[PDB]
Amino acid sequence: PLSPLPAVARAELDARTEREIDRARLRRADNGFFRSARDVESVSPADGHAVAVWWRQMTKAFMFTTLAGLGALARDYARRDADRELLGAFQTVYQVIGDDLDNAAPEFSAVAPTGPAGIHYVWWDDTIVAPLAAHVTEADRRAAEELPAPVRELLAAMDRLAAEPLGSAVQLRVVETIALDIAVGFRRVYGKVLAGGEPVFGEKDQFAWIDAHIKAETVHATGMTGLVTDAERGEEFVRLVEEYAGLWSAALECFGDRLTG
Amino acid sequence: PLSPLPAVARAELDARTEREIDRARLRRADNGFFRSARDVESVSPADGHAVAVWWRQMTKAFMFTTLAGLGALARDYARRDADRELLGAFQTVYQVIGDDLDNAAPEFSAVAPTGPAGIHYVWWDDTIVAPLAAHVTEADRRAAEELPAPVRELLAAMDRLAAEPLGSAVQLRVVETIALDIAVGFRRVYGKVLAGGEPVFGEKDQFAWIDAHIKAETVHAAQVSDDETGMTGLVTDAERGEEFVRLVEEYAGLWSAALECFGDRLTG
Ligand SMILES: CC[C@H](C)[C@H](N)C(=O)O
Ligand SMILES: CC[C@H](C)[C@H](N)C(=O)O
Ligand SMILES: [Fe+2]
Ligand SMILES: [Fe+2]
Ligand SMILES: [Fe+2]
Ligand SMILES: [Fe+2]
Repeated sequence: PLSPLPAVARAELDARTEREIDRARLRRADNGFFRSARDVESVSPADGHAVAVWWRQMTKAFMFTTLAGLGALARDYARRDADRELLGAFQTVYQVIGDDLDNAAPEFSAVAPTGPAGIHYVWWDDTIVAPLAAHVTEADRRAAEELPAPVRELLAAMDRLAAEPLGSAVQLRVVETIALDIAVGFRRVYGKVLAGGEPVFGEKDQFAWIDAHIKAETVHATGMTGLVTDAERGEEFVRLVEEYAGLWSAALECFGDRLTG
Repeated sequence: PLSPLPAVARAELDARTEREIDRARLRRADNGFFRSARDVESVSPADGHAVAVWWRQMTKAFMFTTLAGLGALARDYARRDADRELLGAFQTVYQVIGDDLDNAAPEFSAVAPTGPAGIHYVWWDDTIVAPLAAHVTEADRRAAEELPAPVRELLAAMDRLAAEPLGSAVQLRVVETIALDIAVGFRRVYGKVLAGGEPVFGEKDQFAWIDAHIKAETVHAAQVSDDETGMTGLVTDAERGEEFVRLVEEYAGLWSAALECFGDRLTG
């Protein structure tokens, strides 16, 4: 009564989706955040702090709206009869959300704090934002929380995706493609923040959030297209990926702009 | 700018909740399903299959609508800033209902099938429904999926709670308290199903779903009434607390009628 598309139609949805991500210029060699993170010689505490505050809000919104999007899919499946292949892909989304919410993967539980302190936006706030905030004034702290326009547009697409039954599939499909390059970028950026000529992040353990993400993405991610049940949902999927990818690309370009200002 | 109630009003609200589950006659001694499961001497394959099909549908809806309610709470936390106490109670919801969906807890992970075969309504369907189904008629299998009225009222309340930010807290707070007694009743009832002299579930392996739940539901019941990270920890003002009690009283009642409907099918 409710099945994925045959594997041939799905494979072409995957090729259309990867071409969407190419066209959005989200690849390692294309996007201005990755290039700036390699290129800049140093990063000021104020610039690093501001990017860290933006990322905190973006990662918080990614986690909660992806879960909300799984909620929307669950409302449908409560009354329909999803077959096992659909149920397996639904499970994958649940477990991938669980990394950011509860450090389900052993790569994260080995290093993350326990309880709510380990939620990834909170863990980022405690170990990346806070030491940077020690080195910016109160004025700059308030200014950093006035999010730039491309960041607000991304957050708003995420709220729209929180209601879609395909929304958690779109978000995970784009973010898990770019997560590794984002985390490596962060490792390069925060390795270059100096205050008074000394590194703000001087101890290895201070990078634990970032090093854990780099390792989890190097190793790991029933794919996301396994949640598409017909042809016209497939069109909807590709259309939503193109939009969401574009907004991620523009948000990441704002990080690169802030590091080269 | 979003916090739980102080400890005293929270523990107060926990008392009214437990009194509503009392008044709804859901304790091991007050509900007719628990009585009848211990008291009946034998159960026919058709009656045991009917209850099994009903429970399949109820636990399917329970899982998916509690997940949907967690999504509705997540949508609100994406807009506001919840303090860490709220986020701890939120994690509990994700952890508890995540056992029905993927068997993370150790009691389930050792015995549950892997992948979608382990989703609890699927695992129930494969190991309880399907063996009973071999012993009833096609007409019996059709009739059993026409759910009784008290079961249909319960599902309709679940669908409403799927879109409430407190819905997952309501459903978990009630279902996780009575879950152990239901699993004990299932162990008694399906040990008593005879198909022409033969018991349909003779081997211990056949009770894997129920045995794991007898073990596991003791932890879950403690998880949802914990004073720091329990379900009332999701209530953020006094009026949300009243809406909570209102919704629990309703929800606990419909669970009673549906369960009493299980007992009647086993008796006369
Ligand atoms: C947007 C999510 C990224 C890739 C990472 N999972 C994090 O916790 O920030
Ligand atoms: C209603 C919940 C029960 C006790 C069990 N968790 C199940 O999967 O059916
Ligand atoms: Fe993460
Ligand atoms: Fe991730
Ligand atoms: Fe269960
Ligand atoms: Fe449970």
